[PDB]
Amino acid sequence: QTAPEVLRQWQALAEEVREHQFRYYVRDAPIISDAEFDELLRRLEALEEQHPELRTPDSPTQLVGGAGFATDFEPVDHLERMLSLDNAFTADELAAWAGRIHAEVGDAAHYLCELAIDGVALSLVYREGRLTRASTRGDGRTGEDVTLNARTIADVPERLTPGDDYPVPEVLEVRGEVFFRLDDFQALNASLVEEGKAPFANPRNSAAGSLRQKDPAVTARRRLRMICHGLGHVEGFRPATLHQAYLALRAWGLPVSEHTTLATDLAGVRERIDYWGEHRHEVDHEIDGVVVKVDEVALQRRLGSTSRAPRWAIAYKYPPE
Ligand SMILES: NC(=O)c1ccc[n+]([C@@H]2O[C@H](COP(=O)(O)O)[C@@H](O)[C@H]2O)c1
Repeated sequence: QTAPEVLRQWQALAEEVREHQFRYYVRDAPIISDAEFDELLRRLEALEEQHPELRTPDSPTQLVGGAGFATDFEPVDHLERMLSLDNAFTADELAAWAGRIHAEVGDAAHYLCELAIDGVALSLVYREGRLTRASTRGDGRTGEDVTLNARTIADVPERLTPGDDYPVPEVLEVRGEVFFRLDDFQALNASLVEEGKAPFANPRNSAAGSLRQKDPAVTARRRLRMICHGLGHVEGFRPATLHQAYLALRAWGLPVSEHTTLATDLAGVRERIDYWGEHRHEVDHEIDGVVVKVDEVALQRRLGSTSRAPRWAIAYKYPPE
């Protein structure tokens, strides 16, 4: 029937051609010359001539030549429970979250502080260094499939950057947040009203809408941003602490925020919360809060996580004006 090498060659070539189709048509940004693409396409068709078994309706060469890229928001499973975080709006609410941690975890706590972005939660699963799937939060177990749209974001790399320091992991799930910069938010709104479309009330809604598009070409045009702030199921990584895990993401080419600091005790946490209270509007995107998490992975595990929220993290949300 088909030889092992026959199938290997075909899948390899189909995948390469399929991907270039995505960049040229969907993202409108090809990474190879058109002439080269023509070479690849011919070879694919040649192979399909050679072997008619492989010719299928889903093949790049036959029945999806023009365009077969759509997003149907199919439910997809998250590798790890991705739960929403508990919120803390007062210093007093802080306090319980502060002491309780010290009761269970003890004195070797070391809380990580990160700015809280107000956009849409996005989960990426980056198997063998390739982006296999992007999905929304949903109910925490399963979410909608917006992989195609996630591939168009400038900030989201398709492939991980290999290096000796941080070897590319096997199966890697990295959570993050998609958002718009204030300037771009206004810009997109202007473009929208220019073409008769209704503008968005805020950047959160604007980003959510721009991501949730049935046709990913639409999302490719908008300047969505991304910042990775969490790790889901990871294989072959074993990052000791959360902050150390961030170096890994950095080495792999993933977007990370530059306003993350480590606070040894509650007092350090309070400073950051206070500081970002006066300076949070200086940032180019919407920051509604400060996120505090126990940095040590091993310690985190002990504290565990409740039915719908982690016990090792809490988000301080600044009061609305
Ligand atoms: N630069 C790329 O990655 C890439 C990918 C797919 C198609 N293409 C070009 O798209 C064009 C579509 O028009 P034709 O149907 O006349 O080929 C082709 O000429 C092909 O070279 C370019």
